[PDB]
Amino acid sequence: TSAVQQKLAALEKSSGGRLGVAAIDTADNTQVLYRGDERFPMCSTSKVMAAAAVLKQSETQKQLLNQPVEIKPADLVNYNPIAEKHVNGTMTLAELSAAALQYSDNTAMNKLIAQLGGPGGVTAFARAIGDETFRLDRTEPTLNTAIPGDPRDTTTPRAMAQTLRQLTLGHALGETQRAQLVTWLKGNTTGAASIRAGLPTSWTAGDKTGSGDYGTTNDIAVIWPQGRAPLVLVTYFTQPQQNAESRRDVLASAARIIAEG
Ligand SMILES: [K+]
Ligand SMILES: [K+]
Ligand SMILES: [K+]
Repeated sequence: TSAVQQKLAALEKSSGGRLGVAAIDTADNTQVLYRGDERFPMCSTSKVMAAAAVLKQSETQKQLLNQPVEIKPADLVNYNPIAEKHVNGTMTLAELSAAALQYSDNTAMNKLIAQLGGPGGVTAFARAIGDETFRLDRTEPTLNTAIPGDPRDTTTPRAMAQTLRQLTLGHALGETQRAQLVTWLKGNTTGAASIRAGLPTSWTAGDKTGSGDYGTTNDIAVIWPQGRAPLVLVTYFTQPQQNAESRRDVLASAARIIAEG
């Protein structure tokens, strides 16, 4: 066990839950893993794969992001901070991608899934970029059940870290699309208490959070330190009690341990 792994194991022990971490240092492609091959519920971190899949489509469909999409009453689910502002109006796929990514809007996610022809369309994009691990099975809000041992709507930290790297730094997308995704992640509003809270303040980051039942608390990020090659960090966390509170502090502390090690 490495010194970082010992600190992560100690953090996990202190927490009562199950922690998964994958970090990639793009300098020497060094990676640090903790439970890196275990499945975790993705919850809203799956919105990155759905938005990226739509971005991939827009590479050949040049007008796709400006395409208006109707928001109807029946579309509303459990958490719709942006979509509920536009009921009986429209939102563009760009606006829906932004809402999904920067506000974790679940109605917006469902519109991306529908654009892609169902959850199978999101999973197919994962496979098309070499991710054999990601699986999206359900729409919002049922994808957040986060039931212990259920493989539905899960991935591993190792897989999501590699995917996130390919999407935001490594040309799985076109350049206009990659920059748009980087811009979206940087502008996230839901991440201040998660990975970002554990990083040196001179570092810049983009991220996508997730949360669900079993106190599931997740964050995935791409990170730019100054005069150092960028990093990719995934932190997944879930707990034994179905009704457990969120533990964003665990993700912040994991990021601190990675940043230092
Ligand atoms: K978010
Ligand atoms: K959400
Ligand atoms: K909460």
